[PDB]
This record gives sequence, C-alpha cells and structure tokens, in this order.
Amino acid sequence: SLLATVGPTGGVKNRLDIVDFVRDEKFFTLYIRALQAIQDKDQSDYSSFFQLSGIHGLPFTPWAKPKDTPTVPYESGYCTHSQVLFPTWHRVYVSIYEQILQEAAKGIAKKFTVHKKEWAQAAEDLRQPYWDTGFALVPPDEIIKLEQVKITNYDGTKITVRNPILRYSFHPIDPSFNGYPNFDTWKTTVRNPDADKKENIPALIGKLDLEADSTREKTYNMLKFNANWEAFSNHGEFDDTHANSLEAVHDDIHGFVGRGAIRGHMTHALFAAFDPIFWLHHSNVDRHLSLWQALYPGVWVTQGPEREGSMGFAPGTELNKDSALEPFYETEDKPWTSVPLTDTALLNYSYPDFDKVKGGTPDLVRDYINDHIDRRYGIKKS
Ligand SMILES: [Cu+]
Ligand SMILES: [Cu+]
Ligand code: NA
Repeated sequence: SLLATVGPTGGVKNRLDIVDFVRDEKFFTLYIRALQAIQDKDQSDYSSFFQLSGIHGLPFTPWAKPKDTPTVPYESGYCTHSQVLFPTWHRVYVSIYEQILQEAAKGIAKKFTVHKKEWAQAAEDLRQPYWDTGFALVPPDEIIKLEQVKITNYDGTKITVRNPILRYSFHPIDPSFNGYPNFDTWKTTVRNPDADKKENIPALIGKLDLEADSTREKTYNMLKFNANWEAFSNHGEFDDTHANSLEAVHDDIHGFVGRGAIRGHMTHALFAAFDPIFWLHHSNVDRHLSLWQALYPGVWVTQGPEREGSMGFAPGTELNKDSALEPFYETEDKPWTSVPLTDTALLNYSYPDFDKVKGGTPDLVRDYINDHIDRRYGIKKS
C-alpha cells in the first residue's frame, strides 16, 4: 500500500454520538473544516473524499496501490456485502476515513490564531461520530436540514459556513458514472429524490419519523439474538435466516435516505459512499459490532464464499478470518485481517457505551452492556 490504514492518532478516544458531537464547538468546527477540506481536494488525490468514498463502489479502480501490483481479481467495488467479511471490512473502512479525516483536521487546527494547543488537542481527540439510528432515527438539523452551520472561526469569532455534511459536490462527475442514467447528470449527491430528480428533505424527515419505532425493534433483535456469525455477518441472499443480521438491519438505513420516488445515492452500493452521511451510518454500524461483541465474546469471523463479488474477492472465492481486507493495510507490506480487528483499540478508537466499565471483566461488561441495550432499544418511543 501507498497509504496504510493505521487509524487516527492521540491514543484511544471515543466516537461521540452525533447528537452530542454537534454540541461540541471544537469537534464540530474541526469536522466541518476538515470535511470541506477533503471534499475540495483533487479527486485523483488518494487522501481525498472522492477516492476514500470511491473505495466502496465506483469507480472500479485500485486504491493506494503500488506501481507494479498484480491486477485485481475482479473489477468492481471494494466493499464486502452478503458475505462473512461485511462487519470487519467496514470496520477498517471507517478507520482509513477517520484517519485521513483527522489528518486534515490537524492542518486545520494550525490555522487557528488563538488556543492553538486546544485546537491541536481537539484534532488529536477527533473521531468519527456515529448516528444512533436505533434510538434516534431522525438526526440533528446540522446533519439533515441546515444549509448553513455555526462554527468557530480561526480568530475565535463565531461564523456560519455552508454545510459539507448534507452533500458532496463532484468535481468533476467521474467518467465511470456515464452508463448510469440518473447519477451521470447529478452534480451533487442527493437524498430521497423525487420524480423530477429534485431532493426532498421534508419528505425524508417524515419517512424517518414513521420508520423510527420499527427501526429500534429491528436493532434490538439484531444485537441481542445472534449466536452464530453467519446469521449475524451478512444478509445474503436476503433470505429469512439472515434477516436479523448486522447487514440486514444496516440496509434499511440506506433505503430510507437514498430511496425516494427514484433511487438516490444512499440506496445504491456504487454511489452510497459518496454521501457524507454514509460515514455517520457505518460508524454506528461499527458501534453495533462493538456492542454485540460485549454480548457474544469469543464469536468472530467464520468461513464463507464470496457470492456478490468485490475487487478483493471474485465470486466463489472462499473467505475466512485470515482473508486479506483490501485495500486496507496494517503496514506497507501487511494487509489487514479479521482476526486482530476484534480490538478497536488497535485503531485508537472506542465508544462511550463502555466508559463506566473500562478494564472490567468480560462477565461484568456483558451484563452492563446487556442492560444498556435493553434499556435503550427495548423500550417505547423516545
Ligand atoms: Cu459497504
Ligand atoms: Cu452501507
Ligand atoms: Na472503487
């Protein structure tokens, strides 16, 4: 790899709930600045928003690969779907994003004229916030509605700049979008589009509000009831025995956001990553994995075939815990694997759900987290 996925820096910090995250002046300002920074980078820059999101689906090109690397076994996206590697591949996927996103936030923290240390420390603690869809499906206005958002300027004064969280603006629309009727002319990413291809946020807020109750119940059953890895990892082939998987419950959020009258970006695996809200989603999807690990310790990746097909594995290939997770590398010559990814500390992150039980026995944690899930996703509306 040209850019190994080593994760963020500054020790093990928590990925905050977006509801709390937006209330944090330093974190929110750094996120809005850094996110705009990587969105404005050249799309041929590997550490740019485009190439980072491009890893998931289109374009079908290698990411941060050496000059004389062997041809990829399959021309398609990188993301692993309908297979046993879904949870682990996406865990390290958010890691490279969070890593690159912090790196931009460091340069941002140097532009501040006052409190240079505190801005430097905030960047060090900066992590990808998660969207708790199971407890609060309707996100904050900063994420879904506010065209302009309040941040702190480099002099300390409060200003309002355009919100980079709502949508990404292609520059240009990559030549690999040509064949697809609606996404080739769409200048920016779109959520819940109408028949006239116009974005419809109001209808989206309405959709989420109604799907809220069912989403909490789906999330509850997913977290608590999954002994074997096969039924928990993937959904394929959208059957009943996988309906309670981490991915199946994960699919509903892509549909809610992307699927309107016509299909938007979030409801298409080849374009879903380009929507900025994609990362808040899969940060929470990763939190589910962390919570599930607390309930089902010892259970991890089991063997399974590549059914859909990705640029890492051709259809029919056998996959296990020792399978390489392209294009994510521990070092220059060592690809990531599922085995070590049980410990998020290796990527310098964690979730606030575990704060009151740090350094506790697996038994105490399993009881604390279980009560946590029951109390949060096992009760009535919020
Ligand atoms: Cu994916
Ligand atoms: Cu997804
Ligand atoms: Na790609």
